[PDB]
Amino acid sequence: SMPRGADQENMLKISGYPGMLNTFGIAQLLTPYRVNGITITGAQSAVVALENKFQVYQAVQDFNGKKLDRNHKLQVSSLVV
Amino acid sequence: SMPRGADQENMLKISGYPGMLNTFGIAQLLTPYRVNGITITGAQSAVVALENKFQVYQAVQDFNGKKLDRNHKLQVSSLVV
Ligand SMILES: [Cl-]
Ligand SMILES: [Cl-]
Repeated sequence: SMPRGADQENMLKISGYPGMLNTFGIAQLLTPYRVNGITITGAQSAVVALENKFQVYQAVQDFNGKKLDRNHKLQVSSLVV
Repeated sequence: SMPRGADQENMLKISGYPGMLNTFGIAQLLTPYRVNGITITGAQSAVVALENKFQVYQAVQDFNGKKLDRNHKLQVSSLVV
């Protein structure tokens, strides 16, 4: 799942993807960002460890509000805020 | 990690990617195929569990020989011959 000794500044919160995705599929959703761990927190929500805070900020810009289909829209935010 | 009850007929062998990829990055290589598990077998090799034999066959067609950069090209095959 998640590396035990991670820093919260590298973490991304992501929700709204289709519940069918497993943890590998969540990493696939975020290609090409390096993903170091994923914790599933809900039916359609997870926390994802990226490389550093610059990756987190760019991932937020790239994916937040993105429409996946008619019934799914991504909510993406930095864990540390 | 790799589920214990997985069948080798649903599995592919993948090698030649940059050794700096982790298990999540190997799944990202294979987007959008559903990945159910991954076992690292070497510095630049792994075994990946897909959904069924059709996915294994199409993943081989799609990814075998793919050039990632000047020094890296993928070798992809069915685990069982
Ligand atoms: Cl996907
Ligand atoms: Cl949720």
